[PDB]
Amino acid sequence: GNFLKLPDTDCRQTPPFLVLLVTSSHKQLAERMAIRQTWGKERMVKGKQLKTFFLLGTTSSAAETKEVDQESQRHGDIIQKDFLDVYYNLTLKTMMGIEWVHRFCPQAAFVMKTDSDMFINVDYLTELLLKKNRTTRFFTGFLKLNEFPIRQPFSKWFVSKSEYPWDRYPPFCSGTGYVFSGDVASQVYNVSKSVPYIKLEDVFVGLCLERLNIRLEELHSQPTFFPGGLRFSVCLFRRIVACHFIKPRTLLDYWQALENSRGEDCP
Ligand SMILES: CC(=O)N[C@@H]1[C@@H](O[C@@H]2O[C@H](CO)[C@@H](O)[C@H](O)[C@H]2NC(C)=O)[C@@H](O)[C@@H](CO)O[C@H]1O
Ligand SMILES: *[C@@H]1O[C@H](CO)[C@@H](O[C@@H]2O[C@H](CO)[C@@H](O)[C@H](O)[C@H]2NC(C)=O)[C@H](O)[C@H]1NC(C)=O
Ligand SMILES: O=c1ccn([C@@H]2O[C@H](COP(=O)(O)OP(=O)(O)O)[C@@H](O)[C@H]2O)c(=O)[nH]1
Ligand SMILES: *[C@@H]1O[C@H](CO[C@H]2O[C@@H](C)[C@@H](O)[C@@H](O)[C@@H]2O)[C@@H](O)[C@H](O)[C@H]1NC(C)=O
Ligand SMILES: [Mn+2]
Repeated sequence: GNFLKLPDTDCRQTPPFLVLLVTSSHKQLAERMAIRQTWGKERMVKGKQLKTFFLLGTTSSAAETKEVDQESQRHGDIIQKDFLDVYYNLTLKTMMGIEWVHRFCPQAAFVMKTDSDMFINVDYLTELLLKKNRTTRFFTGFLKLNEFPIRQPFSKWFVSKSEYPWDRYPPFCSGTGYVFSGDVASQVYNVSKSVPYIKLEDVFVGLCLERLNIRLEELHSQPTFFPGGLRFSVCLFRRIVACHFIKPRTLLDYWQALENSRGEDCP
């Protein structure tokens, strides 16, 4: 599969319950370290195995190349393929992660693709997953159902009519963080080359899911995914799965708050 870097794991021996695939550019070492020290820390969560890997492509920069080589050597948690790691190549990065699950970890019960500027509550996510009784053809997150392509030319998410010629996007979930049953990875990988490419990764996955007839589902009766970010509170963060707009310093502070208050009660 032309993988330059592969994590040392055997999902056949110990099938992980939840695999986290984290998107980050080469320069965001601070983000990756904050994640490795917080929600990315591997552990058993109610007796279920959590694994964490970082998706990276390549860069022309020789300095960044060497630092990332040393990072893979020291941590062994990087999935890499030879593609120019840039904002408009995020679809390739996501498809790399899905490919990895298909080729090396089809046994994962659940997989979460996430960004780096995020807070993830794996404890609460694990709890809501064990209650969903949804183990196949499952896909959830912040549902985006009647989205219109952004035609504002200088917008970060701008797509021309050539890049995406229709008025509305298919159903999809925010790329900030989304979760799917491990089987979905093999199906998406299979249909990927037959689906119209788009540079927005979360839309593309939505295209694949629609071609597969996989319907999006809300994970819980209450919102748990917050692409818009949130006012922080220990009690709120104990009852959510994901929150965006969180920088590394802020992530460490929030993790410390949750540890400092662990064993207090909440309304
Ligand atoms: C922060 C936010 O919610 N932004 C809204 C935006 O969401 C983006 O839509 C893109 C497709 O147009 C998608 O590829 C991005 O991943 C997604 N961003 C996030 C953070 O989820 C759209 O909903 C537009 C529609 O007007 O509104 C934005 O403000
Ligand atoms: C996404 O990554 C691919 C693969 O690295 C890029 O394609 C290469 O781009 C370089 C530009 O210097 C060319 O020399 C190669 O011939 C290209 N090869 C392939 C495999 O197509 C592509 O440009 C990247 N996309 C973006 C948006 O930059
Ligand atoms: O070359 C790049 C640029 C960005 N990202 C990651 O992709 C996600 C989207 O980037 P950003 O946070 O800027 O996007 P937005 O939230 O605006 O969609 C983040 O996790 C970035 O770390 C990446 O892996 N490679
Ligand atoms: C998830 O299942 C829980 C376990 O019990 C049920 O098992 C199913 C097979 C069901 O048909 C009954 O046999 C049992 O009640 C159940 O307690 C939860 O309510 C289920 N949750 C959801 C999301 O429906
Ligand atoms: Mn972000």
